[PDB]
Amino acid sequence: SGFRKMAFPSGKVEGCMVQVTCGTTTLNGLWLDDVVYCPRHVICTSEDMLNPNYEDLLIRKSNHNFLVQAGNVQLRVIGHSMQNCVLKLKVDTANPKTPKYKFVRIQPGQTFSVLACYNGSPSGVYQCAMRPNFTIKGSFLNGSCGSVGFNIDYDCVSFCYMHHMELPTGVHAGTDLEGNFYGPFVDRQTAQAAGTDTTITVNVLAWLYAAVINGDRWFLNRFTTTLNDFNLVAMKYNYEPLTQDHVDILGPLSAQTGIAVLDMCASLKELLQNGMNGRTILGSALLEDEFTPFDVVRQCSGVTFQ
Amino acid sequence: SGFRKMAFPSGKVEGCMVQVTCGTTTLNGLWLDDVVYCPRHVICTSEDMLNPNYEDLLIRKSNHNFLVQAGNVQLRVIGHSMQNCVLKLKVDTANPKTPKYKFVRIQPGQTFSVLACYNGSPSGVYQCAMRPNFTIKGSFLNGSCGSVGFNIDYDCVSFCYMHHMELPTGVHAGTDLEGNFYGPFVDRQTAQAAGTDTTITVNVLAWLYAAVINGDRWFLNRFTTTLNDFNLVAMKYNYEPLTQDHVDILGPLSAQTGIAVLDMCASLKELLQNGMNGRTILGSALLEDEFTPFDVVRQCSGVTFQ
Ligand SMILES: *[C@H](O)[C@H](C[C@@H]1CCNC1=O)NC(=O)[C@H](CC(C)(C)C)NC(=O)[C@@H](NC(=O)OCc1ccccc1)[C@@H](C)OC(C)(C)C
Ligand SMILES: *[C@H](O)[C@H](C[C@@H]1CCNC1=O)NC(=O)[C@H](CC(C)(C)C)NC(=O)[C@@H](NC(=O)OCc1ccccc1)[C@@H](C)OC(C)(C)C
Repeated sequence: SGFRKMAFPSGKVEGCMVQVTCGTTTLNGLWLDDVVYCPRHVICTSEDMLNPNYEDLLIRKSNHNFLVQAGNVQLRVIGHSMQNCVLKLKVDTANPKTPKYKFVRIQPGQTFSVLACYNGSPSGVYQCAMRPNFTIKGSFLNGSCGSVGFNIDYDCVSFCYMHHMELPTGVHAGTDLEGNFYGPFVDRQTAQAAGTDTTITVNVLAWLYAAVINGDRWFLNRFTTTLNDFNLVAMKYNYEPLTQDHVDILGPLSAQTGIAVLDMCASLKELLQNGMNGRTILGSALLEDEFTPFDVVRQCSGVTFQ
Repeated sequence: SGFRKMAFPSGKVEGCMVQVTCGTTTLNGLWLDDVVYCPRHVICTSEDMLNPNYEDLLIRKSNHNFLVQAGNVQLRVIGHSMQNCVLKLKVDTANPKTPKYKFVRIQPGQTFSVLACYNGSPSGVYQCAMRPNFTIKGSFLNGSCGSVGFNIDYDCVSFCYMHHMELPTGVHAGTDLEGNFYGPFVDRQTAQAAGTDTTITVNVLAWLYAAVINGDRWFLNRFTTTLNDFNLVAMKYNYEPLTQDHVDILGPLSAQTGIAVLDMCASLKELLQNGMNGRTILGSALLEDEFTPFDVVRQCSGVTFQ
């Protein structure tokens, strides 16, 4: 038993992580087969970052402007081509460590793991989520750009994120691997604000089942509510409305525990209307929304990967 | 900026993780050079687990009783020898992926990362700490035994933990890599209880500096206390006494911020005597003790590894 914020093993992504240097700019890039994906503001300067027209800047460049480096060994670039906000550098060697992989575009609510890098050398791995406001509460310093988020389903790596920029409230933003930003942010230095966040309700309920599975049960009650009446108190507390499709995915968990989904909504209801009054759930003094219903199953029934 | 519970990249440990099967018992084992380290109750049965005399059980065994398996390929055992609570299986091949490594025995307070495995296939990676009561608040299911905790200092892996058993309050216990249990627990199924936990004070203060570095500052104050007078309120709240050696390691952080260590003790003091009254620090409604003063430096000044 026990329940920790857990991350996918990062071995397979470490094998693709390289250093990309251009001008006076060094960031990280992802090397799959014979292609190296990095963010395109690697071609910018400090003065460029104010309102670049990346199509112009890029057309001046030649191949030899791109110092790519895997470990110490220098990759030879032989092509480039900008797709949305990522650059695609065709080099002269395919990555021997290329794993099974795909590119995906996640929805808000879905979670993933992040391997933070600087100069191509991994530094850490955390697990976080795609906020309702298309931001992520991450941990990034200068040079952290080009690091990726990802899920692993047995042998296959689903890349879903690349890092580009920090917003002034300390939150972060970036794109899928096809270059398209999540949310309405642009890779340039002009003011822009995240937009009010909400609480991912379906993930809170998934987490509350994880609390039940692990012996925590003080928050339960006899009460039951109908979803119409839950969603009017959840709004008030600025939670995502709950769809019948949420209740569907929560069924399995509802039956490993014999607690009706509609009863667990009645407990959360009381938790919001009274708070938590000195106690913790799963060692957290807060309701926790960064665990998906399929996250809970993972950790509580022990799925592995290879 | 930003601040997440972060884990070392697990690539190098994944490369050593193998399956060890004996009798009707399957657990995970660690293969470095030509030696495979697993926990010894892999030789037990269900009835044995009540009061085994591992020296007897082991002397009946032959080499061919140990089904070792790295991926699908069957390692050939050619020797064994029990050192404290770990078995050491000499096989006929050295691990091509053996990294630079060492074995260490951590103190309470120090943290490490955990790569949870089942049947040899990694499942997740989390970061946690060696509680003051020689337990760890981990997340483990059946078959999780033989998984390790570890730190990485540039290129070198310091193994400090192997998994053996869960305690009935949901907490966990295990050994260093030389077989010796942390704390007073034994690998057998007879009753034993963790002992009251405390709060690792030096790590709370390290974390509070991380809060300062990242813009959170509502808990600060003009006040200052002398350490004699701090330690009498910290006791009350069942915190570790603070040594002058703590203040020493906290200096660097004290000066990236111009906050005297002795002033930060005066803020924590008020936080315990009043609680936190609706607000969060670093997105946690709690004071967080699983970040070391050298953890904070890592993440807030971006050290990498290879
Ligand atoms: C690339 O590795 C780098 C990583 C960031 C450094 C620290 N954390 C990071 O996420 N990204 C950038 O430096 C990026 C550069 C581009 C804008 C993508 C070209 N810049 C930022 O992240 C800035 N954010 C920003 O300027 O957004 C627009 C804006 C401007 C003014 C007011 C509000 C919003 C960061 C560095 O600026 C702060 C938001 C931290 C002030
Ligand atoms: C090996 O992989 C396995 C992993 C555990 C299964 C789930 N989580 C784990 O940590 N470890 C064991 O099964 C271990 C077997 C030995 C005792 C090491 C031989 N057993 C336990 O962890 C039990 N704990 C236990 O029996 O401790 C002594 C005890 C006995 C009675 C009352 C209190 C303490 C677990 C399985 O038993 C519970 C504590 C969960 C009831």
